[PDB]
Amino acid sequence: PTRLSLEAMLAERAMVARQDLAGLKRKLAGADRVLAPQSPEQCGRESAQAQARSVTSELKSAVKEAQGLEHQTLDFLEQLGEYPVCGILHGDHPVHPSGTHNNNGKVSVKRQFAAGVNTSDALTCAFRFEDSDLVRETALKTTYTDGTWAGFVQRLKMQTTRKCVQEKVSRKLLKQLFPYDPQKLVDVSGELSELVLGIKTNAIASAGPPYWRTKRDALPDMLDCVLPLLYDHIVRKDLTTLRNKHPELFLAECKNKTDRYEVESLGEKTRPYFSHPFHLSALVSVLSQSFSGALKIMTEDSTSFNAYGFSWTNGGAEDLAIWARQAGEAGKKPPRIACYGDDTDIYYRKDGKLYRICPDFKQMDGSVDATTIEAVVDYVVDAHVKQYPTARQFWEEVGKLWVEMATQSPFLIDGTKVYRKMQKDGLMTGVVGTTLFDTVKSALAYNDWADQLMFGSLNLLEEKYAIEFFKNKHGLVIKEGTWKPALVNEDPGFGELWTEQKFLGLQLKVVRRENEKVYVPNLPFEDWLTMWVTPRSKYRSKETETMRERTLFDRARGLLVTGAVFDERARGLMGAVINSTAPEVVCMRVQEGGGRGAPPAYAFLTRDGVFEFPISDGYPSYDWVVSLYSRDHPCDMPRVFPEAATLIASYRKQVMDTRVVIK
Amino acid sequence: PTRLSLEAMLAERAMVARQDLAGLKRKLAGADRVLAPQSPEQCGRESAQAQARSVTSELKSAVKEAQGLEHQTLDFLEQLGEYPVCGILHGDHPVHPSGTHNNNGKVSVKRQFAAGVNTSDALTCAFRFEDSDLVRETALKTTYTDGTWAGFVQRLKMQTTRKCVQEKVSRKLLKQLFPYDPQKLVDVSGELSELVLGIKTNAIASAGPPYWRTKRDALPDMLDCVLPLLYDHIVRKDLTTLRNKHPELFLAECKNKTDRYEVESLGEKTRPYFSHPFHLSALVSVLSQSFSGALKIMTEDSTSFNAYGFSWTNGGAEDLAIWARQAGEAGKKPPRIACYGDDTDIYYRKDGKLYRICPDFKQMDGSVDATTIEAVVDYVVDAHVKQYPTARQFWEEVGKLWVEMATQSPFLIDGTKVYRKMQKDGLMTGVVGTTLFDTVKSALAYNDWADQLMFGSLNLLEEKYAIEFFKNKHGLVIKEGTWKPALVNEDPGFGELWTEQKFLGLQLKVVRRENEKVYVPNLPFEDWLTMWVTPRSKYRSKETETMRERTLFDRARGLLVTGAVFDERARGLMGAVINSTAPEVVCMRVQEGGGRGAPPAYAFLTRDGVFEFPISDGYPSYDWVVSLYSRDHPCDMPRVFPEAATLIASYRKQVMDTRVVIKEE
Ligand SMILES: Nc1ccn([C@@H]2O[C@H](COP(=O)(O)OP(=O)(O)O)[C@@H](O)[C@H]2O)c(=O)n1
Ligand SMILES: [Mg+2]
Repeated sequence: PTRLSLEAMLAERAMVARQDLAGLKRKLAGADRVLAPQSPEQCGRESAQAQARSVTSELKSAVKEAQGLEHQTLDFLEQLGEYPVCGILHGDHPVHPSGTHNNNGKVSVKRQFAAGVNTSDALTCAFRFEDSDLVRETALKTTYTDGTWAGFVQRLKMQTTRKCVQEKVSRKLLKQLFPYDPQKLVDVSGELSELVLGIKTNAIASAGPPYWRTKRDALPDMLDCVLPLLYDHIVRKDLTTLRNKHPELFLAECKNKTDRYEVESLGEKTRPYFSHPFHLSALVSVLSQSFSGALKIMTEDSTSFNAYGFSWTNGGAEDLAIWARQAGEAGKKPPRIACYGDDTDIYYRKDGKLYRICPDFKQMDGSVDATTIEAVVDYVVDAHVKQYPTARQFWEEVGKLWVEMATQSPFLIDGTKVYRKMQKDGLMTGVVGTTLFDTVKSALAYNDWADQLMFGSLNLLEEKYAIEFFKNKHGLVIKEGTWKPALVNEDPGFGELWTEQKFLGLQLKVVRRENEKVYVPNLPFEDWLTMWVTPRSKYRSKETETMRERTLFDRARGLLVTGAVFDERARGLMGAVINSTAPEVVCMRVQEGGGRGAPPAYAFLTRDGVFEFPISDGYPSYDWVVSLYSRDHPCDMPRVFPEAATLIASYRKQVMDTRVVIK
Repeated sequence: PTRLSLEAMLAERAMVARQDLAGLKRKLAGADRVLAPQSPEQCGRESAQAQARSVTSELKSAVKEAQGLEHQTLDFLEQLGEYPVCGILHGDHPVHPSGTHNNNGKVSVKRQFAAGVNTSDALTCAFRFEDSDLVRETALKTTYTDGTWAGFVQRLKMQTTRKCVQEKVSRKLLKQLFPYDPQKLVDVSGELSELVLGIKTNAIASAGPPYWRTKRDALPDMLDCVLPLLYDHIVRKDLTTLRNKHPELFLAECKNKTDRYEVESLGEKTRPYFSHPFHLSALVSVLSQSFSGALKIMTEDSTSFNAYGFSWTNGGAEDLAIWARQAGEAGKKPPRIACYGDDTDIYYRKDGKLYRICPDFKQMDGSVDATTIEAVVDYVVDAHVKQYPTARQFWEEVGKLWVEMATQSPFLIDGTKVYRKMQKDGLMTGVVGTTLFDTVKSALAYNDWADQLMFGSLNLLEEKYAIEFFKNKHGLVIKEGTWKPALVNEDPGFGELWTEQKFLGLQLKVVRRENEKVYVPNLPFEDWLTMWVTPRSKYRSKETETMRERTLFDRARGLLVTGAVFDERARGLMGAVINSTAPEVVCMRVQEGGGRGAPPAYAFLTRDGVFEFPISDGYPSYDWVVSLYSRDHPCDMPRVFPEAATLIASYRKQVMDTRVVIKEE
């Protein structure tokens, strides 16, 4: 009665069974389970939940108090009046949706500073399986929050009013500092629709004005309607008329960044960023994503100061060490300098011994000068038009929009008043290319620093003079106490640190794989703990209990992979979270990671940023994680339930031989 | 902000959009629509539904009257007492689920003779777009129904108690009449699990006793638990113990077939068929489906009597005519005879003129003798063991089970009494291999018929003598009036028939593509209309209006492809239905046909039975359908809404050139 094969029927059956949680629960009941090493229970279920709730309650009160503080005026910004709501229609609807972001015909926004913090689930697990005092102390220092009005304005003022230093910079110099492979550059002489369709972005991010919807929601309006209109005014050299008639098409929104913040500085520090119109960001992203994909990193070309694109897995961690060891004596041979946005790793030798410095810039975007920004854009544009000269003029026009977006877009903050940064200097954080602008500004300053070493100014190795130098000569503010050269353990033993310092937020450690040294990332337990108990997620009451339980599992898998497996205490905690995850939650069909489970939040595991788990019901063993970082002696990801496939299929193959003798 | 490309974002958006009927309806609002040829509306919505309800009401009352008829006794069967409910456990549960098919510990069933018929939607369309009197009369003749107790027992008695003639048949004769390709036989000397996982069946069919669930539900119980138990007793030559301990494992169920039945004979005719245990049918299916996949058909080998596997598309229809024309003068050269189950196409020449016969066998399964059945099994088993001798003993044992299933399975009918056919003769309809057993029995009889022509008995060309011959010499009953030779139009012009007769339920017709003849299937309007107004589905209250409207759309496509597009009137009716289908229903994401829309009901378009529409939102135009039947590659299926995709995506590409000179230097 041919309709489908039994093989196919069995598969269909199994795919449907992973969606029946009641059935999974039954079928996995006595299943053999592989248990992670885990910390012992420290208190009972109710106590863990009460301790977490007490902490959350205190943080909520701290946020509410800080949110109640008056903020300073916005008088440090230029004020431009009000913008009319865009009236452009795309078929049956306006591109600016009716009855939203509209105050009597004028574009409007409202800043959200909510009282709610992150959820208690992760913190409950922490109290359940770790030291009460340490958990409590750790959890009280940081919280995931909207921040505050006062802190928002304070930080906005700092990065829009700082006195900058114009860099001395040319194509020739940027070529030396940021070599790239021209063959990897996108053919921007291709047709524009196709180029823009190739850029990647966050589907649920704001599309900005005039759309006031997510990017995936606003994507047809942008592509089908606004983009060709923008294109027509570009090529007719008539952007002025478009700007004047439809100012919302060039308007940005200045927003408070919801983030992990130190509780004690909530009233002084909330980070601003800018959200630009989708058509502008997507157009410019054609150049910016093409360039970043073509950039060499330091470990590939030792003349390069670029670490933007560096990642830890597949030898990456060890690549850093090998590259760094080539650092020479200060004043004689080149140091090793790695820039990624506002993060830097500096190596030099004094009397033969390797030293490492990992300084912080204070609010770096405030120090990014207009000359650097224009030179970066010129560098990126010229790289493409050198390789693809027939599209030179179009992309040079795009370059001008890019500079504008990075330095001078008008923006809303709260209500209808439109603002503009008083000076071209200062980078408008969140503009496309933010990372590259930061990276370049950092490298230019540090390249000059290295030049001064060779000039014989060795006192620039010392915090006092280094800080003065970066301030007076580059307008950069290095945080006092963060210029602290440390002796490098150049060939660490098993379990030993490279140094105690962080780069890209992680320490470098050596661990054992058989008799091989494997270089891996690492953190102190307290830092894993802070991340764990402050998930970047607000309390969603639409979230089922199953979803919450599955989130804990995925986040634990994520932290382990990021290197929490290499700290006993974090390993034991993530292990307890995983072991306490129900069989049906482990094995259910999940949506994130394309059915493979939510990828780790940490962004620099792989260069393309996309880490994917092999299976949604695997757990990160030490052996498996180690193999992710080695250049390789790989292995599969171990399943939590080795027999899950057949318990779920209700079928275990028995060999039945048709060739038997019966007689 | 890297997460996914705008291109992938677009695509994801558009897959979402096709599931949002409100949005599809709005976006397709004033879209350009390509219309199929249609018959014009003949009455309003309300008028159509009213007349449809009128007919439906009359059918239900006719069905209820026929179902109230007392049925004759089942004394004609052997009675075997009652069977104990199977207690075999598969892990955490019994393979025979608790509280089902269990009367005080004995296996039980209840026959369903429900009063409801098919739904009225399609009939409403018929009334909306066609002649009132003709639609009413057509729709009253036939109804989709469970049948009756009275008709069911009457047809069961006929099928189980007929005097059969034992065929004279050897492997040599079957090799002649049923050649096959030995290299196309599955390697049955491979591991059994893999063999069984390769057979194909209907996921929602009953798995039979002891499962009492659908085959997809019962599948792990069958595969993981019962099958190896069966295997083990087979190889230990110990089936007797298994049978005696667990008799539900060999029990069948005798069922009434829900089908299209003639109203006036409802009380005398309801087809029985048998539902065997899943482990049994699956095991035997390894041989049976391997063999049917290896068989040659008539048009591949002119010695072959076999049409089992013939299909109409891709030149099939013309292959039949090409094969048929080779028929020679009766008594001097061989006829052309094609058998498919109980369906037969016969050609011979008389004074050089080609003639065609298309007779009907009455209740053929009652005439299939045990000798024929054992010869077919032996033939199929031998075919495999000659090619794969290392598994000879296992499969000969399966062959014994197969014969038992085909002739002697004990079975339930209604309640707990277990029955069995008294004589071995008579085929238990629905057993795996039913079609082949039927095909071989018929072929053996027509082969003998042909020889008698060659021996000089030319009076066997006439119904009176033919009917007598098939009765007396083969135990087969040819329906009076259906043996009527017809002059074949050997090379029909455009729009002309081959003859008016049917084979596999369809006529053969020639139509024009450009200026070439293409051979196609065809029916008169009335036969299409009968099929249209009697869908093979019950009234389910679970079904939404969207689902019902879509079904109409899909069934109209199905009939067009089957050949209704080649009859102007039926074409017009299907087109009217298709054109009156709402844009959102036409364009929505559909689950059937793997997303391309429910395939046609008709089972012999392709040899594998599977036909797949290219797209779910296209319609079957004359040009597209005619290309399915010619050997030329099928042209595109035309979209109902050529701009649906760009309209749904809300995006139409514009070329924007990056190489423009913006400023003269
Ligand atoms: N009705 C439900 C309930 C839970 N879930 C699962 O809940 C999980 C969400 O938790 P997660 O750890 O992966 O990620 P986030 O919720 O932290 O973003 C997904 O894997 C979903 O498959 C679901 O998909 N549908
Ligand atoms: Mg366009």
